[PDB]
Amino acid sequence: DDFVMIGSPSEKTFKQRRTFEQRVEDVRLIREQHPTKIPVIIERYKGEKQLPVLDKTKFLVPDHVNMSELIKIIRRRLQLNANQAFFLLVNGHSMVSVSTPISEVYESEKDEDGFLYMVYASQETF
Repeated sequence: DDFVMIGSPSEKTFKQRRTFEQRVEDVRLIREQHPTKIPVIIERYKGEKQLPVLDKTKFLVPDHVNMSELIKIIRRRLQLNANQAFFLLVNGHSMVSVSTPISEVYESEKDEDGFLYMVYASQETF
């Protein structure tokens, strides 16, 4: 007689929402108009327990920007505590020791579909 835990429907991902073709078609299209901006997908880990949702999912990041400038920008967008724990993984990698600009990461690390995919969470292991 205290608190009941409503189960998420499912916490539905971007690919879950968009089709593989719509995606290659957003990617191509958007990088037609924005050839300096990297098309990126940023999501909250499915088990995430501390950090809120980001308000959007898709982002363009100017290709000169380095990864570590990206983290700062996410903590700001999320309005985070300076003392709150926040990691950002890409193909299983914490991006916090990372020097290169997004463009360098984007060609090497991008999905089949075109987007660069990254996940954030208050931990680095799962």
